[PDB]
Amino acid sequence: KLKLSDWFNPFKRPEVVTMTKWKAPVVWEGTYNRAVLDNYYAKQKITVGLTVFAVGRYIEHYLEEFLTSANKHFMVGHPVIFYIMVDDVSRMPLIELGPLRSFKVFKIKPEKRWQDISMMRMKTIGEHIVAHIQHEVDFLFCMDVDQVFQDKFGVETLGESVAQLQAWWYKADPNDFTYERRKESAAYIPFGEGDFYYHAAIFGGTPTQVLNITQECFKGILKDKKNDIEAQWHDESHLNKYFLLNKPTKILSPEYCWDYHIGLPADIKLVKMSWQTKEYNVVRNNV
Ligand SMILES: O=c1ccn([C@@H]2O[C@H](COP(=O)(O)OP(=O)(O)O)[C@@H](O)[C@H]2O)c(=O)[nH]1
Ligand SMILES: OC[C@H]1O[C@@H](O[C@H]2[C@H](O)[C@@H](O)[C@H](O)O[C@@H]2CO)[C@H](O)[C@@H](O)[C@H]1O
Ligand SMILES: [Mn+2]
Repeated sequence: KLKLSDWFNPFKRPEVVTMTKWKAPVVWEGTYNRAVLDNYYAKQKITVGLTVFAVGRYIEHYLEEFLTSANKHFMVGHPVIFYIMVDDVSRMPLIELGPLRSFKVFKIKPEKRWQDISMMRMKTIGEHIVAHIQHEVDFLFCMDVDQVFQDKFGVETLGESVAQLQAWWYKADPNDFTYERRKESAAYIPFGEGDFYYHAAIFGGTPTQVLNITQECFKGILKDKKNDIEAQWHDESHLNKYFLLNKPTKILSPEYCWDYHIGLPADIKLVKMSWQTKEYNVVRNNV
């Protein structure tokens, strides 16, 4: 009972892509009416869930910062449930959560190669969606732990299936995108194809859609393994292959996952989430 024109105005940001050829909106600062959305949603008594993994030193290095900022900026004004996946619960920080925030922690198995830790998330999120998340929330977001919220990340980002535009390529042409280019991988995307380059650090939608996103990405990750090949950018490559075949119903602008190392060009008006500086030497133990 909600139409796009009710809360989305592409004309507010005329200098940037605000609509896809499949009529899906790309939410940029200034184009959305959060107040109209907060009311509409408050009446449906929606609950928004957020999953975040932290295995190894990713725990001590980023979990607290992520959770403290999520608590303060994520879906404010609505019930939110944080789903924390760690390999060692003893090192999990218990920050104080505010109104309408609550959480739960699960201990998971730590995979050997950081590449599998990142890729296994797909299998695990799905298991939890079927087991419980599908019964506790209306929309779900799955994010990387190595980032922090800088401002309101609200209901204007909700949708069937939501994708995030990676900050370094939102202006590049598809043939410049770092898609997997080997036809031997399930993630393969031929030159001449592609809409955008999606970032794996943020994606979401209804539990059902996210269940399908992850199941499909994991089938793809498993297949490559049987074929002795590994996607160039792992799950992101698979995710991009997936969002190609199944266009997202909503796309978030780089303002929702920005990397300050790029600086801050005219297009990024109000950063809502920023990348943590990479510390691979400390947080990773391989390759
Ligand atoms: O040893 C590891 C490798 C990855 N991750 C998780 O997987 C996500 C994606 O990985 P990473 O941050 O290494 O990806 P990048 O954005 O740097 O490609 C991270 O945010 C973490 O939540 C983790 O917990 N432990
Ligand atoms: O290629 C996808 C890959 O990008 C990494 O970020 C790169 C960026 O692509 C590159 O153009 C720039 O020069 O350096 C960045 C590294 O700081 C992401 O970190 C990775 O997660 C993928 O999204
Ligand atoms: Mn990351």
